[PDB]
Formats: sequence, C-alpha cells, structure tokens
Amino acid sequence: ELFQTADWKKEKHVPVIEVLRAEGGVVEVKVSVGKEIPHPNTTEHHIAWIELVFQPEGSKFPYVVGRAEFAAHGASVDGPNTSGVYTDPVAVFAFKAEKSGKLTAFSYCNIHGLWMGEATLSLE
Amino acid sequence: ELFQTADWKKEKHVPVIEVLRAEGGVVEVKVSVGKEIPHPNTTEHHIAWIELVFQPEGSKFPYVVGRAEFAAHGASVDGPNTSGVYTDPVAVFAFKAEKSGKLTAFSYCNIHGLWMGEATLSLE
Amino acid sequence: ELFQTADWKKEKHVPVIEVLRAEGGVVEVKVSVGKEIPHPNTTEHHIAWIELVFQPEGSKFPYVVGRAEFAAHGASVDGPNTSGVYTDPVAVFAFKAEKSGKLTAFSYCNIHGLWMGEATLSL
Amino acid sequence: ELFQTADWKKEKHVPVIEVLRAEGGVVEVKVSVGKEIPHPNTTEHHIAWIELVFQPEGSKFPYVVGRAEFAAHGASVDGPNTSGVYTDPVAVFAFKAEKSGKLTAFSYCNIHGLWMGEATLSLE
Ligand SMILES: [Fe+3]
Ligand SMILES: [Fe+3]
Ligand SMILES: [Fe+3]
Ligand SMILES: [Fe+3]
Repeated sequence: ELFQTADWKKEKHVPVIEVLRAEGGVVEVKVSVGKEIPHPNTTEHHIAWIELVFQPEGSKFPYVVGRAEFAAHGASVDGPNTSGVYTDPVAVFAFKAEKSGKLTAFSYCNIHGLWMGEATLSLE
Repeated sequence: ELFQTADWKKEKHVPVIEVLRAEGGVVEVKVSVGKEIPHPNTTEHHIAWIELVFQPEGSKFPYVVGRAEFAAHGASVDGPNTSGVYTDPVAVFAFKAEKSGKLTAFSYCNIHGLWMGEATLSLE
Repeated sequence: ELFQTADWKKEKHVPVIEVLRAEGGVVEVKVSVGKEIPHPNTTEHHIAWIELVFQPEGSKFPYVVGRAEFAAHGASVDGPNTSGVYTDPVAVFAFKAEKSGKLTAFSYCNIHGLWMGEATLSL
Repeated sequence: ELFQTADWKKEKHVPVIEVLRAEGGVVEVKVSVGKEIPHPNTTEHHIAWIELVFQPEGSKFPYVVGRAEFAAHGASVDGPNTSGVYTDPVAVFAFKAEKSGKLTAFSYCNIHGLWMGEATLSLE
C-alpha cells in the first residue's frame, strides 16, 4: 500500500491513537507521531498532518472526523530553522458518537510518505 | 469587514484562545468556538475549522501554526442529522515557541461567515 | 479497505485523473468526481475534497502534490440549498516533475466514504 | 493588519484572481501567485495555499468556495531541493453562482506571512 503501517527502529511515523475518553455520548481522541521518540521537525523534514476517521459499528461507510495541519517548521526570512516556531504533530479530536467502532488515522511525512494507524473505540 | 470580531447575544462564533501550558520551550494552546454557549453542529449549520497564527515579538511576519478541520456533522445515507457523529469545534495546537508574541485565530461558520479572535502569549 | 475503487451505476464517486499537459515536466493534472454524471451537491450530500499524490519512478516514497477542498454546498441563513453557491468537485494541480511515475487521487463523500483513483504520468 | 495587499518589487505574493469562464450558471476562477514573476518554490521558501471566498451581492455573509494546498517543495530523503517535485501555487475553483458578487482570495508564504487579493464577479 501507499499507507505504511510498521515503524522503523530509529524514526517513528505511525500515528498513535489514544482514546482519552468515550462515555456519555462524547469522545476525546489524541493522535500523535513520535510522542515518546520525537520525529524530526525541521524546515526540510517534518510531519505535515494527521487526519482521523471513525466508522461506527453498523455504519456502512466511515466518516472523516477531522484533520490537523502542522504548519510551522522554523522557516523564516533569516533562513531555514530560524523562526523558533515548530508545530508539534499531535492533535486532539473531540466528537459526539452513539456507537462503538473503528478509528483509523493517516499521517504524512514530507519525505517519508504516508502512514496509517488503527484503534478500537469502545464507547461506554 | 470580512473577519467579524464581536459575538452576537444568542449564538457564539468568536474563536476563544487559551494558553493551557508553557513549559520546556513548548506551548499548548486551545482554540474553541462556543465552549460556554455551544454553537449549533448540524448538517446545515456548523463551524467548519479553526486556524491558529502566531507572530513572535520582533518577527516581521506572522506564521501559521496550524489548522484544524471539523468534518463530521451528522450526515449519513439515512439523511441529515442521523449518523450520530459530530466533531466539536475545539482544537489544541502544541508548538515550540521561544518568545512572547501575538496569537490570532480565524474560524468559519458555514452560514455565518468568517471570524477572528486574538490573545497574547507571555513567556518570561 | 477504506478506499473504494469501483463506481456504482447511478452515482459516481471515483476521482478521475486526466493529465492535461506533461511537456518539459510542467505538468497539469485535472482530477474530478462526477465529471460526466454529476454527484449530488447539496447541503446534506457532497464531495468534500480531492487530494493528489505522485510518486516519481525511482522514488522510494510518494509525495502529496496538493489537496483541494470544496467548501460551499448551498447552506445559508435562509436554510439548506439556498445560498446559490456550490463548489464543484474538480481541481487542477499544476506542478513540476523530472520523471514519469504514478498518480494516486483520494476523495471523500460526506456520506459515502473514501475513494481512490490511479493513473500513470508519462512525461 | 495581518493580510498584506500591496506587492513588493522583486517578489510577488498578492494572489491574482481571474474569471476564466462564466456560463450555464457555473463560474471558473483561477487564482495564482507569481504568474508573471514566479515566487520562489524551494524546500525553504514557498507559497503553501490559496483560499477563495465569494460573497453574492445582497448576501449578508461571505462563503468559502474552497482551499488549495500546494504541498510539494522539493524535499526528499536526499535533502532539501532534491525530489524533483514542486507544486505551483495556482488553483482553479469551479462553482455554481447565481449572482454577481465580490471575490476575495487569501494566500500564505511560509516566510512572508499572509496576503489578500480581491476582484468582482459580474454576471449579467
Ligand atoms: Fe520522516
Ligand atoms: Fe453560526
Ligand atoms: Fe455520495
Ligand atoms: Fe515569499
């Protein structure tokens, strides 16, 4: 596939999905790349975005929940890696849901292609 | 002007910026629309996105930090407002920042136009 | 498989890729959904975006070329399907390329899930 | 103000709006940065996106027509400016429009901040 699923040893790209809460009709999911072992974030090499998808049990189709773009990577008029602003690739999606189902996240590294992570959403 | 800046009495559109955390050279900034008086989120009327901008003091130009798209609004093959999935218009942007500066957020209601909120990041 | 690849009879979802120009590696690629048999575009049911990916031959990784979001679906303060403005799901991606390779397009319908189309770029 | 409107001399940033076609109730609008004098497109410096907004005359609010992201700027595992792939900052937006009205375009250079362009759609 275009969508890579297994991280290499020394650099992490697979978007990791953490269900922070799922009860009372409401869900909070954090998705990150390189949470424990940071991926580079330079003008030349960085994670550009994460998109989260959710398919409720019994829904014939999945739904895009949302997308987070990480847009600052240090560039400035003074050269690459000079602005002191770098957006970390971690996003929090809050959404209503009524059933459990499957979470899929996609992410993109500007030089290492496309990536997919997956997790079950158990709604209390 | 195109970017509206003062809420109306009954429905809330101005994006609200909150610094949640600033430690270790990383800032976490929450942006939300309607945290207190919730904006509608239906198939026909919803907040589509929030974009955050940061201009460090002394920087000649502002930088986009990132953009969050809130993509689920209830639509399904069964009709509007039936999928049970609605993305809340709240995002958290985690970024490296070296200096105090000005935070500006833009947001969009699909029927009520474009909006802007502003806040100050003070690092000392 | 989240990415559907085969259209239904009555409603068209697969992003169709047309290379308009590939000369001197100045490349224009049009991508559309429902070009000949239009997909609905209402407040309730529409194509929300198309994304184009290109992997040059010899490149170990693919690159996102760009993404086009189609944001207007007739919503207004007067009700659904009243603004008079609807964005058609067609985009043109202009880019430079040095080698031939593989194009992949992705698109999304707010109710019928995710879709993929593929084509070859021959410079 | 954040949205700059007047180009410098050496380098063009203002997005230029052109109505290419208007028939059958559908309008095609091209928006580009640097069509005469091209803006740089390097791993370090590039136009990242253009967004188009349309407000039909008599409509109390504007509508975002759509957004185009130009995501490739030469980065590869071989270093900056080595992939062979660069996305030109030109987009075409095709949309149904019933009425004349005002077109606004926004664009972003990753080191030179935010930009605005304006034009009139005349349908008679
Ligand atoms: Fe990487
Ligand atoms: Fe509203
Ligand atoms: Fe559909
Ligand atoms: Fe520039």
